[PDB]
Amino acid sequence: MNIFEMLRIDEGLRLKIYKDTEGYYTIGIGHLLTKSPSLNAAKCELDKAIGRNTAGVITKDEAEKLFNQDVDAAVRGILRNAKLKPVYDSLDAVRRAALINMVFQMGETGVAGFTNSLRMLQQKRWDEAAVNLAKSRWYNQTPNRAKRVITTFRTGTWDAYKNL
Ligand SMILES: *SCC1=CC(C)(C)N(O)C1(C)C
Repeated sequence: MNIFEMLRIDEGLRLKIYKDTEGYYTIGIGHLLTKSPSLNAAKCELDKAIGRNTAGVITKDEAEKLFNQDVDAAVRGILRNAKLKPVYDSLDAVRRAALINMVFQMGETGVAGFTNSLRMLQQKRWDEAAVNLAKSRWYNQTPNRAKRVITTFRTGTWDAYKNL
């Protein structure tokens, strides 16, 4: 397994616009289109992002293209972030995937704010890290997703995903 497969599990795949748990227009594999409440504005963001008049519908290949752009942006966001980079360097492969997952879902700045969790992760205090990670709006907004990611940070294995 790898970051792409991991995220594909967590985000799913939608070919039409839907709203995320924040009520924001999204499409494909967790691609946020805009925070605007206007569906029309969201449809235009989609056309802009895809490069054609989509009438609000994309193909699987288009979804995957947005996905590749998004994972790339998440990884670059971590590598250029003073708080995230050092931690990412210290992590093993599987745990690095969990970090990329968090950034993909809530952004570089939002994850960089998990100050205590990041400290515990850099110190390989996995049990403590897991507990600190749950002290967050994230743990409550998307519980099952946050649990899979947290459990991954604790075990350093793909077990939370392979079961599925
Ligand atoms: S849907 C029309 C539209 C609006 C804006 C975001 C300015 N565009 O890029 C297009 C041409 C998609």
